Amino acid sequence: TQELGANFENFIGATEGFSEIAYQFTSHILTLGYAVMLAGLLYFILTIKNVDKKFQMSNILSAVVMVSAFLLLYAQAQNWTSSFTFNEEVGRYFLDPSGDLFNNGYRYLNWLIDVPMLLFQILFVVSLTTSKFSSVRNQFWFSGAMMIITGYIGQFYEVSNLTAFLVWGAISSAFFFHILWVMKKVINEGKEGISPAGQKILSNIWILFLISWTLYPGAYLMPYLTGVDGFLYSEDGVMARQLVYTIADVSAKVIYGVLLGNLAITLSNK
Ligand SMILES: *C/C=C(C)/C=C/C=C(C)/C=C/C1=C(C)CCCC1(C)C
Ligand code: NA
Repeated sequence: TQELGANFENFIGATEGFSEIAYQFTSHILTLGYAVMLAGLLYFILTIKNVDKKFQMSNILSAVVMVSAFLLLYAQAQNWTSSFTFNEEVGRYFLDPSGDLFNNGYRYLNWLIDVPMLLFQILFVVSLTTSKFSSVRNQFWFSGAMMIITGYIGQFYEVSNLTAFLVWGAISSAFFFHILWVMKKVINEGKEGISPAGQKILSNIWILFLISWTLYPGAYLMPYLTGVDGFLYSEDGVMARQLVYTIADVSAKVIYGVLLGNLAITLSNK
């Protein structure tokens, strides 16, 4: 009974350990993660004036998302490098008992904060038609919260009880699907009576949103996408997971933000 190695990162780090390659790669990707968020922060601050007053709440929410993301992805970065330490004897990086162990808490918290704000911010750029601001807002915020919370629970049982890991994953996925359903409704109403240039950008937003957000359940499941014998159940699934999460974060926060800025600007022409 391995006791030291909560989550799969730890488990691997206690038993098999991490190649130089895996350790350093994961380090660097996480660093890139928070690097980009800091660049994002400056971008959204610096360009706030490029959109009409009435859209600026979207730029604001982007900046604030960037602040949270910088701070917590930085935390996550340092958490990674501190949780694992080199052993000359075996020539790999192993879970360090004198460190704090790898904690998903940082990222998941980032999600809890950022998800409501990301979902909200589009509603300051598009107009609804038949739907009510408050209804969409409440739907987003609730489902957003539930999705992240259920997932956070699930994540605990990842080593100890896969069956629960997945059932919580599934529950979370149900909330995810509702968010997709609502966001699609929003984008369609947002398209009504704007210029075709604006409808084009909204189309791209939908696709970015759909893809980027779907990366998350991917990275969650990543280590088990090959069986318990198979190839991803390894420091490789760890590498993959942290790569996909990072890609997702950048796309769903920074790029999403950029596109909305671009949408606002076209609405700022007709
Ligand atoms: C900026 C961060 C964002 C937009 C995070 C989004 C996170 C999710 C959409 C997570 C979704 C999950 C599932 C749908 C199933 C597995 C558990 C989660 C939380 C990873
Ligand atoms: Na170390």
